Amino acid sequence: PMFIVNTNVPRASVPDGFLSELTQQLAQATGKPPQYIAVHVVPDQLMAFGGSSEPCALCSLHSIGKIGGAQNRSYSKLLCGLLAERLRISPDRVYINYYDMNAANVGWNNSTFA
Amino acid sequence: PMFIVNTNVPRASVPDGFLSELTQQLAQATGKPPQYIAVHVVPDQLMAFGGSSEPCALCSLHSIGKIGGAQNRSYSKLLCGLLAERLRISPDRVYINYYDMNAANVGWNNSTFA
Amino acid sequence: PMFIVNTNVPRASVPDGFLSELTQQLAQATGKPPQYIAVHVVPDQLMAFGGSSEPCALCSLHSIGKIGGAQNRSYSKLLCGLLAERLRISPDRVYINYYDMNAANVGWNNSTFA
Ligand SMILES: O=C(O)/C(O)=C\c1ccc(O)cc1
Ligand SMILES: O=C(O)C(=O)Cc1ccc(O)cc1
Ligand SMILES: O=C(O)C(=O)Cc1ccc(O)cc1
Repeated sequence: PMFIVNTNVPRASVPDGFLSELTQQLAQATGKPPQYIAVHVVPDQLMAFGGSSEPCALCSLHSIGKIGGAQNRSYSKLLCGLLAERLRISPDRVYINYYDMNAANVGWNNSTFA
Repeated sequence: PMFIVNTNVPRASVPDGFLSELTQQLAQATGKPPQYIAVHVVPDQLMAFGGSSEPCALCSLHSIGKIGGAQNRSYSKLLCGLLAERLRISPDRVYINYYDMNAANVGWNNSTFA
Repeated sequence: PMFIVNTNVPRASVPDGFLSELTQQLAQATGKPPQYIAVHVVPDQLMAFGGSSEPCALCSLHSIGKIGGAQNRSYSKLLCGLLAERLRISPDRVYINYYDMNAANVGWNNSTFA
């Protein structure tokens, strides 16, 4: 899976080890080995949420499987939780888009996962 | 809804008030309350369009509903017009990707919109 | 088509001419005239892949048509090869997400392609 966080929080406010923590927690939450987890954190962004430039985040989680109604509620609780604790972003200023990819539409290592 | 603009126009050429103007215009166009609209503008990017690095933009608009053939034409007229007037990007050097998201695939405030 | 490369390789490691080379190679690979191809390269990113911060890339290719099982395998070989040769990223540290877009969901020049 792939997890992307775009935020207007400054780079200095992102803890060291945040990328490793995300990797570990996503591995547990999705049941995927950590070897397959990619995480991308984009701070210092020009963003507004509801008209306001208070801290906010726009996120995406792409996976082959492990996406659905109930799992996505679980992931939202986990990820809003981590962003609130570590980046000090309110969970009502977070959107997370979930994408269930087909394996033929994910390239890796000169081929696809199909 | 969420609206993301990626452009090679420098940060200095992005006018004051632009993120608020986009929030207001998108609220008018989509009917959604401004409180739920998120905007993200990414200047200074390394981009080319048709082989040339003249000003250009790559955009996306995600919404739960209010996406479809006729609506998307209207959004394109609106957004290309704003980009041309405020950032001086020609409309024929803009692509906008539209995504109709299922409510169960959008996380917000520790849950999803399902 | 649109091709986006996010990577933790530094800006100075991106060779001169790379955006044009991507444009040319995607035109040949997809069969689309180069006037339609847009490319966006984002270096210097905070990223991890498999828990490691070694060079990696997260990419996406969006097209109207020309997306599918066998075509995506060919694209992956071409694009992993380019990233390996030009940015010295190992192909097993690259993910490429492929998106087949409907013409009604792509805006351009004040309308859509529908
Ligand atoms: O657009 C909406 O219905 C909404 O209120 C929020 C929203 C947020 C993110 C997204 O990708 C789609 C919709
Ligand atoms: O999670 C997996 O199974 C993967 O094969 C890895 C993967 C899934 C979805 C992506 O967009 C990127 C990588
Ligand atoms: O690929 C084509 O046919 C285009 O006309 C250009 C295009 C296709 C898909 C996109 O998401 C953006 C641009």
